[PDB]
Amino acid sequence: GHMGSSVLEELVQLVKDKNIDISIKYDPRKDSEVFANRVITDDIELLKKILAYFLPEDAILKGGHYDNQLQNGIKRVKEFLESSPNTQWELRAFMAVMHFSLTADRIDDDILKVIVDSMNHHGDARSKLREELAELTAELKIYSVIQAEINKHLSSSGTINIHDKSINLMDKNLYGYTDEEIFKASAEYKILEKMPQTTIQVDGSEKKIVSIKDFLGSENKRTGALGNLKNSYSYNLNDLVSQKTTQLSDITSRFNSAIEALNRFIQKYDSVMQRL
Repeated sequence: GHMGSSVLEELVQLVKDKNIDISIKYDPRKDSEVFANRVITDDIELLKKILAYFLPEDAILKGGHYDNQLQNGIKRVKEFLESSPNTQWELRAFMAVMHFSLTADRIDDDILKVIVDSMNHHGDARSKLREELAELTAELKIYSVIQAEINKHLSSSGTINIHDKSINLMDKNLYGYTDEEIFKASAEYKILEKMPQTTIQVDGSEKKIVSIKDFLGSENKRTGALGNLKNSYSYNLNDLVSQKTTQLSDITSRFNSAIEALNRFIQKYDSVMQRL
């Protein structure tokens, strides 16, 4: 990796350039009494102690010949800081950036940014991750229903209709529900209620469904739209669905792992504050 000089001086200059300060603020989920914000970028000795949790004194004060992990880690911490200029950061957010960039515990930019923004806006990042994971998990569940129906026709060399003779993705029974009100409270329903509907006639009455085509072609989901969709497919798309399902499954798996890693980080942060 490259040569560097003092990480302390580098960060001090950056937060000055970008008009950032970093403060410990009261957290109602952790602290017993409310206290005034403690600005740690106003106390260089305290800032050095915080950096020393992650870095050796050598890097903090003098720089040196950094390994690739460290050079890349510092670059990433700087980019996270620069992404939220003119802000009073919470220390927990800055420490999360450090922890999830410099250590063996790694979270990718997409998820780490969600965490950091939550912390900086005085939220509970655990709650934010849970909410995101629930939506992704429900979208994946819907895709698994679609995949199962496709695979049935592929196995039988048959023809799946994804339009007016589609399975109805709004049928609670596809997701294990036996009560409509309970289904309407589900993460699945929250996705499905945003989807286009197709009108079909049953026994001379109109019935609304969410067709496979309605769902797949919709922009209002994490995986985005599939285009050029036909009303039926014969096996005497399935690749695109498999790709989207794999992408979605990856994101869901990473959110899941991020919840475990954030739990551990919060324990570490609490431990470090005790030493401060």
